[PDB]
Amino acid sequence: YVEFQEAGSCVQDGQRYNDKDVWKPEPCRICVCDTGTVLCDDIICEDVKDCLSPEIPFGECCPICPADLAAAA
Repeated sequence: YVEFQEAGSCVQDGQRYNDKDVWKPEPCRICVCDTGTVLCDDIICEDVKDCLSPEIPFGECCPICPADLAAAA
């Protein structure tokens, strides 16, 4: 109930993959069976640090603010 762990293998569309194994279902989103759990995280590409707020330009694979447009001193 409170997020329990069971079995290592991960079923992805009916495919048995390893935990340490990593599969990329989407070029904008990556998935991995970390700790036997399929943890999907957004695709964060290189960029600045301080910045302001994350924003995806039109349609990319990095829903963050890049380091080029609107840069600080």
